[PDB]
This record gives sequence, C-alpha cells and structure tokens, in this order.
Amino acid sequence: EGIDAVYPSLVGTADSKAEGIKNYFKLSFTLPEEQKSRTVGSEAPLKDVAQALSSRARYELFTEKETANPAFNGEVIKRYKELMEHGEGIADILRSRLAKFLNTKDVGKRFAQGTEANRWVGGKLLNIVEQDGDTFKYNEQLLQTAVLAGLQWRLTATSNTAIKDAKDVAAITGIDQALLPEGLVEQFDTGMTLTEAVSSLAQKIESYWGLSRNPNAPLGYTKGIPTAMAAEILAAFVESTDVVENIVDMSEIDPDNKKTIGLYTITELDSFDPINSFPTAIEEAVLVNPTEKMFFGDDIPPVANTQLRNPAVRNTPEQKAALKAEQATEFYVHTPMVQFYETLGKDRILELMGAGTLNKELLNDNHAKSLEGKNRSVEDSYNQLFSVIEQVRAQSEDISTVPIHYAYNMTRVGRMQMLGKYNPQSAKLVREAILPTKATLDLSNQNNEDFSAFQLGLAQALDIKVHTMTREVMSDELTKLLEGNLKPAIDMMVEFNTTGSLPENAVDVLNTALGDRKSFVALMALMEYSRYLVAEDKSAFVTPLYVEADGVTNGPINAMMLMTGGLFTPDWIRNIAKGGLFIGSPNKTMNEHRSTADNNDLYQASTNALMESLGKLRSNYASNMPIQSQIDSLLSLMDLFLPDINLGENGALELKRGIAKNPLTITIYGSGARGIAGKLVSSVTDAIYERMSDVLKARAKDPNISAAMAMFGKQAASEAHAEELLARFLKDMETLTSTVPVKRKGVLELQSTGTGAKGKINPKTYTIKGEQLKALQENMLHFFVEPLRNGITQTVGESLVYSTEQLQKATQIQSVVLEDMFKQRVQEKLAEKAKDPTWKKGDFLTQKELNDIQASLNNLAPMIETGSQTFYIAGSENAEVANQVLATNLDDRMRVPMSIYAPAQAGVAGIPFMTIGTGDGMMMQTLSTMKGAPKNTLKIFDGMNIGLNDITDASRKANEAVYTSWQGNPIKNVYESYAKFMKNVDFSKLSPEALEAIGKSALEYDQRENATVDDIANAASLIERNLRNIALGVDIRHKVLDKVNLSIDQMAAVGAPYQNNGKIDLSNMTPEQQADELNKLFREELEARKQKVAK
DNA sequence: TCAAAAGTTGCGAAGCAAC
Repeated sequence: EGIDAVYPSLVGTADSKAEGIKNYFKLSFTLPEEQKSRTVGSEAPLKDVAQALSSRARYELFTEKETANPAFNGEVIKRYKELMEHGEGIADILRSRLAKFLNTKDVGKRFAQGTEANRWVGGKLLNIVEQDGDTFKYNEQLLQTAVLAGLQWRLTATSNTAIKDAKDVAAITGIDQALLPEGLVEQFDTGMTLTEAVSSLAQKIESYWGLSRNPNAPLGYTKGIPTAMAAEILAAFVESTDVVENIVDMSEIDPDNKKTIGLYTITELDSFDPINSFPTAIEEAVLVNPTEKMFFGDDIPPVANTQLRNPAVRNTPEQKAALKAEQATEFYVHTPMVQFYETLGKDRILELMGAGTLNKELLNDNHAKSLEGKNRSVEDSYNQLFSVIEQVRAQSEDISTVPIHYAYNMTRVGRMQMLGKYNPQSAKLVREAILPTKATLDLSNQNNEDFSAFQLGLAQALDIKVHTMTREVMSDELTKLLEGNLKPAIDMMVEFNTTGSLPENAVDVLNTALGDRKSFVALMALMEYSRYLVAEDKSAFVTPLYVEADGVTNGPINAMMLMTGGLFTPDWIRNIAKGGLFIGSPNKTMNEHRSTADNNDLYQASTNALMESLGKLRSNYASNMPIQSQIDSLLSLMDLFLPDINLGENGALELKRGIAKNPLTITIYGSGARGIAGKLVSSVTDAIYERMSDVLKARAKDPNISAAMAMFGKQAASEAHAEELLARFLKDMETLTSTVPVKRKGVLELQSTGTGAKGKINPKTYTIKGEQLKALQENMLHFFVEPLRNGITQTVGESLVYSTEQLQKATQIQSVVLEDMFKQRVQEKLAEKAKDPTWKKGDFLTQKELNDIQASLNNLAPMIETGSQTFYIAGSENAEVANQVLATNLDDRMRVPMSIYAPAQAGVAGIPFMTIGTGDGMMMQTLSTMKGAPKNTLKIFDGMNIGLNDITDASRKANEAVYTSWQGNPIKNVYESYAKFMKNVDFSKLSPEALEAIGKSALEYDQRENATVDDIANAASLIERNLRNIALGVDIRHKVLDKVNLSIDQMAAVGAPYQNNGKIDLSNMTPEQQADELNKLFREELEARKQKVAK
C-alpha cells in the first residue's frame, strides 16, 4: 500500500507472476523515506506550481522559506506567466499524440483484450495510462510533472552540455581522426546528438518524479519508462518549433559509409529577456535539494562523493578535503572591467579579439569555416557573463561586495575542475571580470617593495618573459613600452575613467598600440595602470591585479623525475636543471639560471637535437638522387607557409623552438607517430588556405594583377622574386602528392600513387583532401617525424622511454582480461533467465545482478591505489554488451540503444593517467590541504594566480608542493596491482579473440604467429619482473637525492625557491663529478638492502 | 595522446534489409 495507494487507477495488477496485464511502473519504483519532490500527491502540478510563481508571498509559502530570491521581481513574474501558458499547449500535443497511437492498427483494441502491448519496445508508455470508458488516457499527475521538467530543460540544457573534440567526432561519424574534413568538428559542437539530448532530458524527468529505483527490477523498465517519456516530449518540442532537427548524411563526402546522423538544436532567447536574470525558478520550487543554482554569501556547495563520470570510484578522504577548501573561496566582481565591456559593445569585442565581420564572397570556403568557429566562442562567453551580472546586481546595491562560490569535482585523471561551461577557470573573457584576488599596496614612492610587485603584474600581462630576466631588467623594458607604443592607448583609458566615453576609433587605437601582445589580460593591465595614474591617494591603492606562477615545461619535467631508473648520468643533470632542479647551488633561482648559466629550455634543446638527426638521415642517402629531391621538396614547402622554418640562400636550414612545442607535449602523453604527422600537416594546410583568401582580396582591388604578385607579393622584393616563388609552390605540391615513400627491409623506396595534383587552382574552392592528403602525410611521417622522435628521445633519455613501454604493456594486458571476463559472465546469466517463464527477452538484467558480476572481478585488482588517489583505467560506458534498443517514441523513431557501465580496452591511455594524476594532479591536491596553504587563489592546472600582497610566501609554498609530489612512485603502484592480477588469472579460459590481443603486446611479430597458451602465459610474467626492477631503482634514487642540498624553482615567476635542507655539499663540482658522487651513494644504499634480506 | 558515449527507418511487435 506504499506506492499502490498513490496511483490506484493504473492499468494492470502489480504482481510479477500474474496472468493478465502487469504494471511495471509499480514493480520498479518505491516511495522514498523522506520526500524529495513537492509535486508528489498533487492533482494538477502544472496549476499548483503556476500558482506559486504568481507572487513573491506565494513563492515563499510553497517553498517554506523566510525570503525569496531578490531577483524574483515583477518583470520576471510576468515572463513566467507566459511560460506556464505555453506549457499547457505542450501537454495538449502529448495527449493528442497518444490517441492517434491507439487508433492505428487497433493497438488499443488489442491491448484491452489481453495482449501485452506494454512490454514492447515502442509501447513502454502504456504502464502509466488509465482506463477511460472504452479507451485509455494519460495520468494527469505524472504527465504534468514531466512537462514541468521539460520546461526547465529548455532553459539551461545548452549551458550544461559537454565539449566534443576531434577524437569524439571521429567516433561518431566513423571517419579516421587524421582525415576529418574542414568544419565537421565545429558543426557537431553547435548542436547535440539524439543519445545525449534524450539522456540528459530523461535524468530531469526522473528527479522531478521523486521516486526510488527497485534493485530487484529489470534495467529495461527502471531505465526505459523515464526514457520513453523523454523521447515523446522531445518530439513535441520539434512539433512546436522550439527544437530544430537536422539530418546529415556522411555519404556525400565518403561514399564508402552509409551512416546518417541527426542533430538537434534549441532555439535561443533574446539577450535582453528578463527571464535570463533568474532562469531556475521552477527547479527551486519543485526539488527540496536543487542542483542548478548560484551560491551567495554563506551558501556553500555540498561535496560530491563519486568521481566525475565514474560512479564506481569514490573520492578518497584526502581528495574530499581539497574540494572543501577550494569551494570556500569567495569571488568578486571588478566593476571597471565590466563597464569597459558594455561600453565597447559586443560587435566591437568581436572585431577586436575575434574575426570581426565576415565577407563570405572574399574568403576561401575552408578559411571562412574556421573564422566562424572562433567567433562563436567569444560571443557565447560574452552572453553568459552578462546574464550572471543581472542576477548578481539584484542581491545588493553595491555589486562589488557580493561573495560568490563555485562547485568543483574530481576528474577521472585526478584533476579538480569547475562545474559549468563558462567560468573563471575555463573562459578567459570571464577570468578578467570575476577575481578572487585583492591587494592594498603603497605606491607613493617608486622605490618601494610594493611598486616592484605592481610592475611584475603589468609586465607579465603584456607578454614579457619575467622569469628569464632580473628585476632591474624587467623594470627597464616595461618603462620603454609604457612611454612608447602604449602611450596613445593609456591616454584614451585615462579619459574613459574620468568621463565614461570611448572614441569611435577605439579598436584602431588598441590594435595599433598592442599589436602582437593583444589578449584579454593585456586590457586589464591598461585599465589598472590608468586607474593608478588618476588616483589621488596612492598610498592605499586597492587592485585585483595578480601574478601567475606558471610551471616551466611542467609535463616533460614531471615524467623525467617520476619514471626514471638506473644510475645517474651527466646529461640528466644538465637537462633536469632546465626545469628548475639545481644540485649544489643554495638559494639559486630560475632568473639567475637563465640570465647567466643557460638560456635554453627543453623545447630549444629538442630542436637542436632534431637538426643533428636530420643531417644523419640526409647523408644516409647521399647517392640516392630521387630520395634527396623528395626531402628537399618537403623542406621547401614548409619554408613558404611556416615561420619557424627558414631556408638559406646557400641551402642552410635553421629551425626555431616553435616546431618542438606540440610534438614534445603529446609524445609524453603516448601519442603515436601518425598523430604527430597528421597535426603537422594540418598546420601547413591552414596557412595555405589563408593565403588563397589574400588572392581574392587583391584581385578585387586590381583585376589586372598577375597570379604570382597576387599571392606572394607581400613577401617578394620584385616581380621576378614573386614569379620564382610561385614556381616552387606548384612544383613541390605535385611532387609530394604523386610519389610517396614506402619502408621495407629497413630502407625507403619511392612508389608512385598515380594521383598527382594537376590543373588550375581556384582560390574560392581550393581544397586538399582524399588521396592527396594521405600522400602528404606519408612524406612528413617518414622524413620529418622519425628524425624528430629520435631527437626527443635523446633529451629525455632512453631510460624514461623504457619505463613508459612496460607501463603501457602491463595496463593493456590487464584490461583485455577484464573486458573478456565481463562479457563471458553476463552471457551465463542471460542463459539462466531463458528458463524463467516470467522473463521476456529485452528486460536485460537487474541492478543487483550487475553489481554481483562486477564484484567478482575484485580479485584481479581493477583499481590502482596510490594511498591518496584512485584510478580506474578500464572503465567506460559502451552499448555493445546490451546490443538492443531501450525505448523509442510513439512514431517508431528516436530509437535509443541501451548503454551500461562496463570495462573496455585501455590502449595507450595508461601513460596519461599516471603522468597527470601523480604529477600536477597530486601537486595541486597537496597545495590545497598542506599546512599554511595559501588563501584567495585561482588554481588552474599547472598554474596559479596570486594576489600582489603575498607573492613571495605563496610561491615558496608552491615549490614545496612540487617537491612533495616528486616523491611518488607511479610504477610501484602499478606493480602492486599487476602482481595480484597474475596470481588469480587463468589464461586457459579466455576466448580465442582475447588470446590474440594479449599476444600482440607480450610477443614479437616473428614469435606470435603460432604461439600457444603457455608461451603467452610465460611472456606475461616477464613483464611483471621488469616492473619490479624499475620500481626498486626509482625508490633508491629518491632516497639518495634527499641527502644532498637542492633548490626547487619549478614555478619561476617571482624568484622564491624552496630548500630541501640536505646535509651533503655538492658545490664547486662539474656535472661529471656530481654524477660520480651520486652513483657512490647509489651503491651504498643498494648493498645495505641486500644484506638485510640475507640477515 | 587524457578529460563520456555515438546512424536512420519500414515491418510488426524482434531484428534483418535497404540507403
């Protein structure tokens, strides 16, 4: 009588083994102990809620609160009266759609005679209907509560959607990642797919119903009934033009595939709509514990219990203390920046910091697609920021004294991420209007220690490398700028402060003054400096300007220290000092290192190594004229359209550090050679398309110009020079796209593809795609990426790349077994339910049964524990296991497959998990919970913003967190889990397909052709012993380094290093002598451990 | 390379065939 008394008129009995029609709504949901929604028990939820939104007094009575939100004023109330009236029209559409369903093919007649039409995939919505004479009808309470959830979804769905990159789009369309056409990635980010639109809508409907799931009920009904309602509601929104549905077929570009995907977009509201100032009135009136809201003053967000997108993993007690600390920080609004934005306007913001207005006639088709993509990001963040200001402004008269709190969560890689899409952590436009930092400096004298802190904030914002020069040098360079190029822009800003108006040529003045330093933080620097000039009391200046303590190549430096074994080498000592680890130099900062000792970083060192490898490759084929010409053509082509590569008149090749930035970062994350080659070619093609646009522009100005001058005029001294460069571009393009190199027996041969690029170029429709793109990627892969990888390996060392190889092999093998066992166990269960008279194929399993299968995998160690973090590499949500439809709508459309939480193959994802989680992920967690942790800071990944009053103390603490995180042992954590897996595994019970996959990671090509199960088992145990040796070597290295004096300056902005107070002096020694001293301590530690085992 | 997942529709009432 718990749920059978609330809904007594629903069709069918509530017995799982009855004879007639059974009601699976009452067999799957139970009333909660304490109420969660205020719509349970009402008769007309659409009228009860609409009554509560008609006044301020009624809203407080319904919600049982002393005072409502101050933003709930008269204008918002009127806008909410039209929304409810619009919601009554959506309900009428749903009621009429059902009656049509029951009238076709006599579905209603058959269902009344005993046919179980409520168990079909397309008829699961018959479990919430009631009899009415000779026909059926909806249940008013359940239907109207679903419409209320639909109206709230229509207002906030867009701002909560996720971000899909090129990798995600490839998985949807099925095309290869490296050959994704132009504009396809950004097209899929405008709208939402069917799976993500229905799933997000279904979650809202279930929450508003306020019931609990039954653990012993099938997953096809506890998840299908809410989903069948979501598809019907979305169909009604399309009919009402509130949602636009678009169908895109992939056969127009790739004839091979036949996929046809549909995209949905929500019609947006006006930027001046009063409803944007308080868009969550419905949610807070229905849910006892709302989720979508904004927190002011003493409202502190709650702490989450499970990892983001990972319900099986719980946040450790140490990780929960970090979330609590970061959610207590108060954010404030900077009024002068907000007034500058609205006076400038949205159109002028796009012109300045975006692409401005676009003339599609005078642009290339591929160029114009990219330009439109960059305009959307700036416009979306502008609209989001100013909708927040409207809500903040109603709280009090002074907008700058209203505290703001934000909610965080733990990502699956161990990072702390803000919730939302456009927040201070993610959007750079919003970063300069909402700050947690503040200061009160004394700037009456220019020689004060407070003025030097003020200059450091301005210099860094204006793109000056403040961590490579001393304080006196930085001050000199800033003064040259403030009285040179930047003077006209500062003068305009001074007049704006006193008057409040801007000139008509504001964009021209800022573009001319800033130039290549243009950014959002560069505008704040001009605003703060011009505010200081006009101030009358300079001894108490209050500013929110900040200084960021960025990490110098945080990625590669972390990996080189956490995953290197064996003895010390003089090259490791030299290269590790470029990241900020100094041995034998007390109180040494990075400003002193770069100024006197070495002015190169890891990016510059790798480029120097690449040049050495390139010369070796060139001389290797000194007698191969066809090969030599192919290498020359590739380098000539990249010279024209890339600023980092230049060709001398004598053939000398000079490279800059720009080309080694992206490849070095992604090589650490385990990216293959094919990924780097695809990215490098993409940069070259983008520059080519931009050049074709200039041809169109020059032709319009003068239609009698020559082709060579219209394209290379800006880079040619005379007409003859332009003609020469045009010939090079034509010849190089046809050479690379005709013949490609193929590697076999270890040497390279030239093979003709027969698809050379010939014809006349059209500037409007010029495009490189298909077999022409693949030829370009083959030349770059075998002539530029292979030498590049050799150079990177030399700088980071061969010992580091050996640790990453074993790490990837162990995780891939373990994940393969976990996935195969999971599938093998759900098939045995489904074969037992086949003998159940009351079970129908399609209900799948229950939640209790799914937990039992997962709980049987605990002896294979699916999770890696470091003592303060937990990682689950193999977890995913795939629809392959279920392999059936969950629910459709009444029109036999919008079919949604069933997805469950099941393990999947890892691949190369093992390397990023350990490098990021135990690296900057662990360091930031330490920083928040350590003793005397800094306050009022914004902690971006591998960075931190600090107020001007405590730059010195907070920087020292930041270096101490880095030192603490450098004592971790990621290889030891993997070894402990892999040792337990090899103790309880049984290789003889694996499927033949799984055995082949294991052999691809544990055996060589010539040995895995006809391997047995004993060969695979034996080869897998050798990896276990390889991981044991690496972990022992890393452990000894950290103990030896703790005995000597060190200085840590990884965050190099300010110049405050941390000391490890060792008691062994390694000063006045060369790097060769220091390596000998450390190797002596390595052997003393090793011998002591071995004697302990013997004794 | 890490931070989620991925086609649509007739016929008949599940799952293959057509595009």
